[PDB]
Amino acid sequence: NNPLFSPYKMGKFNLSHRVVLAPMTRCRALNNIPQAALGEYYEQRATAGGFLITEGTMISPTSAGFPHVPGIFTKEQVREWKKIVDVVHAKGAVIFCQLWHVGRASHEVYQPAGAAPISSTEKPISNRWRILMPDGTHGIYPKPRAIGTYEISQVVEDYRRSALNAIEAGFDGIEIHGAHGYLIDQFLKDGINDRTDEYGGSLANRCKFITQVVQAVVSAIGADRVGVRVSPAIDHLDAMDSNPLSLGLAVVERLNKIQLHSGSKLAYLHVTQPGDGSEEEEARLMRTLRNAYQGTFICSGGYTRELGIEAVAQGDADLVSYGRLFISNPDLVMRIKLNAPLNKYNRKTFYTQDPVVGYTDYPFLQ
Ligand SMILES: Cc1cc2nc3c(=O)[nH]c(=O)nc-3n(C[C@H](O)[C@H](O)[C@H](O)COP(=O)(O)O)c2cc1C
Repeated sequence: NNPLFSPYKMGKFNLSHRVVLAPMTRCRALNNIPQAALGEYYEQRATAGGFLITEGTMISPTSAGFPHVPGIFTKEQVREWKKIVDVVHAKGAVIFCQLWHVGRASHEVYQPAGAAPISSTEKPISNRWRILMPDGTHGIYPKPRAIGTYEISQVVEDYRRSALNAIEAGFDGIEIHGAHGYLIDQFLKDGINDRTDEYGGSLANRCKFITQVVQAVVSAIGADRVGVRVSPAIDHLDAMDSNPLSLGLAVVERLNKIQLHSGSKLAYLHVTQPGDGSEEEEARLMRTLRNAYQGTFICSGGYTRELGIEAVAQGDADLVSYGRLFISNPDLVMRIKLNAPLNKYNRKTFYTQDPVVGYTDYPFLQ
């Protein structure tokens, strides 16, 4: 009866249901190397024909702003990801790697040689926000270095090489992290991008970086293995746009044009929202971006079982991603299918390093 359990064709991938694991940073990938613990964690959540998105994954030595997040820029990282991808595929699941650059949302402790983080801008995140340090304290975001356009093209190549590494590890595809005030969003949002060259100012200029990143990974691995995540109206790390709907529609137009020029559709567009009870206004934004995009749409942010069912039933979205409920409900798909009670999550262990505690020790349904 439940449309969340109707099958869906995501490009080449035949999904058996519409419940998606949203990407979440958990900081168990010690020294940026995927660990056996990650394999247990993703395997617990994998289902036959279900779609998983990994935690954000570094594309370069300078792309991190969290401790013990995995990378996919070295061959050592590729070898260890392969072991995780294999156990997920042994469950019949489809898995994409999220490619993540934090831009100015970093700190000397996270950068090679303690160098400054990079951004569209030379302005620091304001002291309204604090960065989680490796010792569990909260530190001050430093002044970033505004990069020139050659360096922009080098970052684009980091995305491209990371996408090829993800394919080498056996991932089904990659997702571009263009959300939450990180590097791509620092170019998109006119509340951050103060550039006066061809990457700042107009909507077209502000959309150049995400267009070039998506085009590069499309050319390398094929559009149907590329998803794109954005958040036009999440206020995180001083990310704000004067006209969020207009910015979101401008991004969607770029994606439609990339598809037209390459003769193929992307895997999906993934839009995430605050989702913390603004409900009607947020729902209208989500539906407006979905209606403008020629392809598969994943909605994200505060969805419940009931709101996910409604989203698919009403044609508002094709797939529904869940984040926090998947932390504490490894069998979330099954609980949603059965309408079984959901278990709470322990916020304290979202970002700790233990390979079991708060990570793989949340039980299945009895
Ligand atoms: C601990 C935690 C880590 C997260 N890490 C990421 C991440 O690496 N990349 C990303 O795009 N979103 C990340 N998110 C955001 C989630 O993917 C999701 O969009 C958000 O939690 C809202 O969905 P929900 O209400 O279902 O939890 C994270 C969220 C949490 C709580």
